[PDB]
Amino acid sequence: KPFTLPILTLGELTNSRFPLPIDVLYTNPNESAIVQCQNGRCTLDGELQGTTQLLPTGICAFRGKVTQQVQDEHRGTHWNMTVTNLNGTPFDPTEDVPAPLGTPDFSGQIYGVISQRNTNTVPGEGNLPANRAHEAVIATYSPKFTPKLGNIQFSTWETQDVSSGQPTKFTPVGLASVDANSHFDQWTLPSYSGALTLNMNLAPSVAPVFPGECLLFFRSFIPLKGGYGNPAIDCLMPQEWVQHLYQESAPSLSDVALVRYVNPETGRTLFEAKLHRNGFLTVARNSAGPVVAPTNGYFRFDSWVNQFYTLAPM
Amino acid sequence: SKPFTLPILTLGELTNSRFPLPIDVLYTNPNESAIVQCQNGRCTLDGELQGTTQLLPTGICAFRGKVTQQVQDEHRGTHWNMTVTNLNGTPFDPTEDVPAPLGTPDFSGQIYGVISQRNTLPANRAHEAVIATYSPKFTPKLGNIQFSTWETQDVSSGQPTKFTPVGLASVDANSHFDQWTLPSYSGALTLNMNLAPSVAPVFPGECLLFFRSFIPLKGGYGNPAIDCLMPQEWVQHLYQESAPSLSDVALVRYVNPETGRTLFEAKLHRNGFLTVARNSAGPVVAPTNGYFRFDSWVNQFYTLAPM
Ligand SMILES: C[C@@H]1O[C@@H](O[C@@H]2[C@@H](O)[C@H](O)O[C@H](CO)[C@H]2O[C@@H]2O[C@H](CO)[C@H](O)[C@H](O)[C@H]2O)[C@@H](O)[C@H](O)[C@@H]1O
Repeated sequence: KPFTLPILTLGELTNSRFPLPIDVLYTNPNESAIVQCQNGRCTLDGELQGTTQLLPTGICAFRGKVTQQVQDEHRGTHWNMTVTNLNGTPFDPTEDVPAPLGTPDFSGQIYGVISQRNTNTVPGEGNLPANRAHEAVIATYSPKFTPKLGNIQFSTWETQDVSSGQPTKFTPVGLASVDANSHFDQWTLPSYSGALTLNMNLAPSVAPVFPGECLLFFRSFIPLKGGYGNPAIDCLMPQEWVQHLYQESAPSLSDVALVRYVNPETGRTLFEAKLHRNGFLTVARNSAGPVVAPTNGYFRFDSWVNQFYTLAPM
Repeated sequence: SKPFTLPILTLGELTNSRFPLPIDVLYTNPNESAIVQCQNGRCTLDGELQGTTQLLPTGICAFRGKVTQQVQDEHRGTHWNMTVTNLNGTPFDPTEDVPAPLGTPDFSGQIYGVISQRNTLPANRAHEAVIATYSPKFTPKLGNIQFSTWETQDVSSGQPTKFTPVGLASVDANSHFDQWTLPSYSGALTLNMNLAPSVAPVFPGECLLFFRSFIPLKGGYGNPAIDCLMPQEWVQHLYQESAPSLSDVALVRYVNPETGRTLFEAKLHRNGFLTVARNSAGPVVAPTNGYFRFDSWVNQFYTLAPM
């Protein structure tokens, strides 16, 4: 079964690490951090890895139930919630995953909305449940962020109107802050089971192996609740590629596919890249920053090569 | 002839094409009195997007643009006029043969979400916001809409602005939630244009089959839902494949892959919607692992096995 990529321009792609459109292709050869994100991880033959799942609505989302209001030193009102799998089934910590699928894979203050629809209905309102929603922040670096143990903590500006024991949804929107005390680092994994435990069942780190090559990312800019900043989230492959590879499950005929970024109008190749078996791209480039390319461009599979193939310089 | 296919995705692997929500259940309502003519999640079986349908899950009920100024309105809150562009940032051209910018909401109600701004390091702000799509100030086809905030002051004019949808503000009577009532995209007293066609069963005993999602509420009593004709992944798949339609009606089977058994069959119509032979309203209670598989091309006279 021939390997294929979908035919989608950057303007038709979304980020696999946060619910955002892809804005630009991006490189940063001098990156000092280990790149080991857990969302948007899929092998070329269709095996999802890390915390990766298929739903665009599931990325950095949580489902569960608030247990109670809790105490925390930080400003705001704090709440504990148990989390389930996104499909509502109980999360089994013995499963070979780092955390419930969809769990955020970076350190920071994730801003979004907590909403609730009560289980109990009220006769005075046509047997319909009561509802509420409020802005919320989940600090993934907090010792109380323990999704692999089945519960996390979120804060609200709202001081009162969050109900205990009721079905609860977190819809991610952006970051609360990227100032020094908000610990935003897109390549630092949360400690899924708490302070000082080792994460397990991780998708592997990724890196170029050929001299002169660097990782190529699909970059999205992420909204901020407040403060100064222009934060971005870089994924290895867009969510549509994860979805495509999963559907196709085409056998990988080598460890590296040669792909070309093409301008369909001219038919000309804008640059070429290596698409590695574990599900990431490298290019021959010696600079950091956006890849300035025609809007109509997209990657096309060329052939299976090997790790010694020399890419044409971007 | 390139064979027609559907993706292999359980309900738990599908998302709504009319609001950014997971699909919760399959659903029927044979006694529905409204004309079904939604504009998002519209795609022919040979891959032609229609109405306001676009490919991004992040674009559904989203807006991009710039606030012009604070304005006044009868509705509760503080109100803001915003010009809207295409979701890709290019200027929206009202002369294009679309009902409204792609992604524009296709139903009447108070849509709740978050407005965020990043100034042209830049300063930022975000606030809860509501867009009343039934309002005379909801004029996306004219290039501008109005949103309200609880926040009274800190919304900046002339700055890049994003609306991220989250749910509904209310489904009280005065919030005019009706998922089958289209907004007037050019405002009061104007006719919508370039619409995807209405859909309906034509065969006796048949009813539409929907992919249903429950939509969050900011407050109040209710259990509102949004029904789409096909999930967003089907729109994305059909667009990619562009397989020729060999008749007006495809026969599809909802299969349990474990047992291999067919749970029921349905008609998948050329314009991009499903019908089944069912005489009841409510969820289709089916195993979690089930999904639709293309069987064969049939015609309008094919008699579906009763569900
Ligand atoms: C059902 C209720 O909805 C929300 O409170 C609403 C609020 O959104 C609206 O603006 O004002 C009404 C009051 O007229 C609020 O509804 C009352 O909330 C009470 C509790 O605060 C109580 O439930 C009354 O029966 C409601 O009429 C939510 O904020 C609230 O938690 C609750 O789900």
